[PDB]
Amino acid sequence: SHGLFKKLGIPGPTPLPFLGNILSYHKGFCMFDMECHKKYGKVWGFYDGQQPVLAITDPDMIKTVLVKECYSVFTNRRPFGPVGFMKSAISIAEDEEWKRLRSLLSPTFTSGKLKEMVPIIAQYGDVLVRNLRREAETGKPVTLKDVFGAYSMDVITSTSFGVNIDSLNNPQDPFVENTKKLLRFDFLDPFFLSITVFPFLIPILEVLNICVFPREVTNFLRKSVKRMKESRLEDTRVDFLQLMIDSQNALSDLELVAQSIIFIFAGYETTSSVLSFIMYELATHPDVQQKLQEEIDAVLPNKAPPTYDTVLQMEYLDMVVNETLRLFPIAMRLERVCKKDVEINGMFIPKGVVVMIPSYALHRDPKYWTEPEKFLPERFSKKNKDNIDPYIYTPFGSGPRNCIGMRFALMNMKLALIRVLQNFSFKPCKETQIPLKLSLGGLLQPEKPVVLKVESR
Ligand SMILES: CC(C)c1nc(CN(C)C(=O)N[C@@H](C(=O)N[C@@H](CC[C@H](Cc2ccccc2)NC(=O)OCc2cccnc2)Cc2ccccc2)C(C)C)cs1
Ligand code: HEM
Repeated sequence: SHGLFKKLGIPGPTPLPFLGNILSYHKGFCMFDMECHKKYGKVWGFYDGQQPVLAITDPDMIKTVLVKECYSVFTNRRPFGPVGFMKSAISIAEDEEWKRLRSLLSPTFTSGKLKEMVPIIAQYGDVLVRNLRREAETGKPVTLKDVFGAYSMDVITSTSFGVNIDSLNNPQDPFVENTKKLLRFDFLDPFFLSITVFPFLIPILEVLNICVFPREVTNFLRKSVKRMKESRLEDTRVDFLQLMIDSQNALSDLELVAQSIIFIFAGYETTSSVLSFIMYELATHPDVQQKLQEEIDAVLPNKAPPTYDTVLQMEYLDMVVNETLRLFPIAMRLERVCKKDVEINGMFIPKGVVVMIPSYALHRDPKYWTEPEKFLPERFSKKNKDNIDPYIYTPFGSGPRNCIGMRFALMNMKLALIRVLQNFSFKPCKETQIPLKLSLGGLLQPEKPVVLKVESR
């Protein structure tokens, strides 16, 4: 079992029994990957408990697994712990289950729908500005994540469901309260450490109704969507929620609820985390913040409201987003379960091996980015933009299994950026941690919440 990579002549760190190389994650897995690539070259192997994982860095080899051989050999991700009814969520579904969900849902995020989401989010822009404006009157430091989370919460419920929930006016509110508790994939937590290591356990927890998602959070989330469904049943916009009732003429009751959670989570978690990273970056590189404010002000003269089209006009904003995602790619790795023995670009890979693309590492590889640790948007300009491999920069993954809400995360993040910047400026203070330190566990977050001060323009 543990001799796989030795017998295939692939480098790697030497693994202990039972544990695999799991202990090397103590320094966080993004750093572990760094060390590895650096130590072992272009390809290397390790063991997550008894699980072989092959890291891969060749840009072609990557396009092969992500784009060409996806449907036939690398279709799935790693199965991960007790999930229960959430076993049908799109991000977790496999093979045949997945293809349908992927096409049943993909039509949620087309131009027409995206354009149609603008004016609803336009309402939640103001409430954000107006909210932050009060902190600019109180004049004491701000938890970006808090207030961006609220914004995030507001926009996902209202678009994917058509049901306003007024989160921003609620410093206290059950929706966010529960959605943040939904999954902390933390190794300090013996639980995740132990399932991840000893997976022979997972089927047992599945019979005992235990789940990685607290029974609590999921109870409140099932009931909410249970209800949001029957709200619509009362009235007489084809959206996420709609599209799925329309399928109820093959997507079942619980199936319908499970997509919502994924969406809700994605919508809430990702969006707010990234926006906090960017505002940190802007406020620690003031030149860029002014540059961005000028661009915005030039495209949206005298605080004029952002629209679908103006947003895509904003080239620097895009450079700013892209560079922050380079530095902080919130999925730190991409992964695909190899389901049949196969040979990709001069390499055999046996059935069952998890193939793994260390995004965080590839993003910081001093072999593809001059001064890779530094925040430099100009690397994303038209001028320098073509010199950038689409299989090295993978913040939304790639191929058929790539991020389904990319275009919606982006439009939405920018919408919020614009509206903030065209009213406020942001500055470091005494509790603002410099430079930033990622936390060690599953999620890519800062170990201390993002706090900045806000001046009113
Ligand atoms: C110790 C070793 C095995 C580990 N490696 C990792 C890193 N890793 C593979 C992860 O991505 N972590 C976890 C994870 O969040 N990914 C899985 C888990 C499904 C999880 C569903 C979920 C999550 C939280 C709460 C409720 C439901 N993912 C999910 O739906 O993601 C929403 C999302 C996130 C980012 C961008 N777009 C969408 C799927 C996924 C991963 C990356 C991007 C998109 C989907 C699981 C593997 C447990 C964690 S533990
Ligand atoms: C900036 C915010 C976001 C980042 C950085 C991001 C990143 C990703 C990445 C890298 C993947 C994996 C691609 C792959 O595995 O090849 C992913 C998967 C996915 N994302 Fe996004 N995402 C973001 C926002 C969203 C939003 C807003 C939604 C939905 C509303 C979303 C829904 C999904 C789903 C459902 C999957 C699994 C796709 C599948 O297996 O078919 N994520 N996310």
